Amino acid sequence: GMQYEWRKAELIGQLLNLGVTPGGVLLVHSSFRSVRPLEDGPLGLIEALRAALGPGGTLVMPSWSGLDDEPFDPATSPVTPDLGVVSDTFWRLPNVKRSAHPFAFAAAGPQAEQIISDPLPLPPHSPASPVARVHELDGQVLLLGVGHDANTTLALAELMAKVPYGVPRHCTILQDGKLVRVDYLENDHCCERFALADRWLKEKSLQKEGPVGHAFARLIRSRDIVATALGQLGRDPLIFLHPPEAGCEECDAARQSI
Ligand SMILES: CN[C@@H]1[C@@H](O[C@H]2O[C@H](CO)[C@@H](N)[C@H](O)[C@H]2O)O[C@H]2C[C@@H](N)[C@@H](O[C@H]3[C@H](O)[C@@H](O)[C@H](N)C[C@@H]3N)O[C@@H]2[C@@H]1O
Ligand SMILES: [Zn+2]
Repeated sequence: GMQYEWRKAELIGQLLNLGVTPGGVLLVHSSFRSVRPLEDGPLGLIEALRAALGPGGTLVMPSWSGLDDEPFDPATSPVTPDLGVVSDTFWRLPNVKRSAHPFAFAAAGPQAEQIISDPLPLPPHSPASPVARVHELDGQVLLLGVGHDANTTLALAELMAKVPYGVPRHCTILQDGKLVRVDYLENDHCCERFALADRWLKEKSLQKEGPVGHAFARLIRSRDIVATALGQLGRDPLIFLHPPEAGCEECDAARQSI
């Protein structure tokens, strides 16, 4: 309609009033469809995110390609479309370091290469993943117009709880001039039941909520996400799986994989 185009200074306040603190590590997942309109477009969001964190802060965003038969290059490989414009734009700006593997992240800040310097992580969200370095650095996770279905650290908690299901997934890189398929076993599914973490985090007062632009925003500490999901996965490791009653083809495949 005739909606308010948020300026940079107000976005900073919105970020500060949400819990974003300067000097920290902030991993954000965004759906710009819910943020818009902004006065400066998707760049205006990125500019505010780094303006609130300050120079001593480090902004981290997903930056993987999502393609399994195409090799990855941090200089050209576009972000998968499901990650949004903000993700696809952030890694192209000056001084934004990027991982050199298909499941790459993008980071900018004094701790950037502390986060993205690992080689190909198998599984994609293992320890020694960018998402695990955010955990190790006590970073924050900012859900930006997206639910916990996009919360990547939730998958890190799965492997940290030694979850039984492992489904065969693959990617490809360039080894000495030629392709090669790299087969691994990932712990993915529909990820719909990741929304269960909303009640888990909220009941423990671990999740900050509020507006960032027009989007609904969820801010949770990375270590608080892992810890919360650990205790819940320690109660039932299959709690993120759809029951066979629901007839979810994705989860039923993970279930059959012990
Ligand atoms: C094509 N690569 C992948 C595909 O694997 C494929 O495997 C077979 C061959 O390889 C194909 N025949 C089959 O069509 C397809 O299933 O499975 C899906 C599973 C879905 N949860 C999501 O994963 C998530 C990732 O697992 C997660 O690491 C990341 N955060 C983002 C994605 N949402 O996107 C991937 C991606 O689309
Ligand atoms: Zn499912």
